[PDB]
Amino acid sequence: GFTSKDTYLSHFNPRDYLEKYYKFGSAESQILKHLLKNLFKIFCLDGVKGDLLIDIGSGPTIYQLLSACESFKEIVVTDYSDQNLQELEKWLKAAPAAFDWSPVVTYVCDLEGNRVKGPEKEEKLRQAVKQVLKCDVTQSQPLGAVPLPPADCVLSTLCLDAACPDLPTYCRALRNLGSLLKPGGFLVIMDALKSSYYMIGEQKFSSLPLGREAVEAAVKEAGYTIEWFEVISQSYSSTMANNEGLFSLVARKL
Ligand SMILES: Nc1ncnc2c1ncn2[C@@H]1O[C@H](CSCC[C@H](N)C(=O)O)[C@@H](O)[C@H]1O
Ligand SMILES: COc1ccnc(C)c1C
Repeated sequence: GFTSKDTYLSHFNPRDYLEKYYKFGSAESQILKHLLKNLFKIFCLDGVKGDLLIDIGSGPTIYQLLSACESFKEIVVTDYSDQNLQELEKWLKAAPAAFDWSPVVTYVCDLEGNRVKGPEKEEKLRQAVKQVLKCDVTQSQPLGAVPLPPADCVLSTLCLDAACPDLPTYCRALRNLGSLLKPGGFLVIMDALKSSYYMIGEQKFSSLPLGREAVEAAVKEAGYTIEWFEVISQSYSSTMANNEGLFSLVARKL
């Protein structure tokens, strides 16, 4: 009764996803602002830094990397959908058909103290991303045959509830992400709470409807220790998703 993974290869329209959720002209923009403030706190204020960050289930978005590129020498972006990776690559290569992230980039520049302007921030992110890879969080080796050094941080925004059909798969996906992380490395997860679907126009996608207690229990079961955990009450618009807020957490792998 859950969206098959192959649906993401064919029916997840990357440009329509960006238009619906990330235009930043709403509930969607309020959630985006909150995610950006937390990402800034984690990568710029807290000590989350290193040589390598792997972003899991990036989709076609780059908002979740704008503060991270200040703290990591390399960022690897990954997703199950090759269409999503191609949309990412249009932005990375600064193609005229790429999505316009400038209002979001400006917002992050403002949060960070106006030390830099938009073009410098975007160039820093483009220089940080060297690999754009296929991933499947449900597999013991999420990156398949591709080898990577153990990462200093694994980040995943709005991916795991969409990717995992049940709670045992969710806990296994957290272990599988841990196989990419060095001992003591950081796990940063942000996702919807209690959502059983989300929409991209008329296309429905399933989501696993977890509450905060089940998320925390799955992270401890998967072998991490949690440093902080935040719940926000703001939910998406009713035409988009049936969540009851969102969570953000930072944990370390044992
Ligand atoms: N098994 C799986 N492994 C990895 N990614 C998966 C997956 N199943 C779905 N996904 C990806 O999960 C993403 C959900 S949308 C989230 C996109 C982006 N990180 C954001 O913050 O908006 C999609 O890009 C989809 O392709
Ligand atoms: C589970 O809900 C989601 C999953 C992925 N992306 C978005 C934008 C939503 C609302």
